[PDB]
Amino acid sequence: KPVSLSYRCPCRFFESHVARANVKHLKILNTPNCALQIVARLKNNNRQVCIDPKLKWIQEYLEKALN
Repeated sequence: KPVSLSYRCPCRFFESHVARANVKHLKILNTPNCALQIVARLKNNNRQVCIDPKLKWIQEYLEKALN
């Protein structure tokens, strides 16, 4: 419908600087054309952002959340 932005990955920019502290909630988007893009919602900013999978606090979360 558009051109190359819809079914593809929904995340574009990742806020690795984020930290579980200022993070309000966590969410994920199950896409086929892409992988599991973990989304989120920051507090200090009060907005939704894509968190990095290699984060220090998310590495523990993804560890228990995955397995």
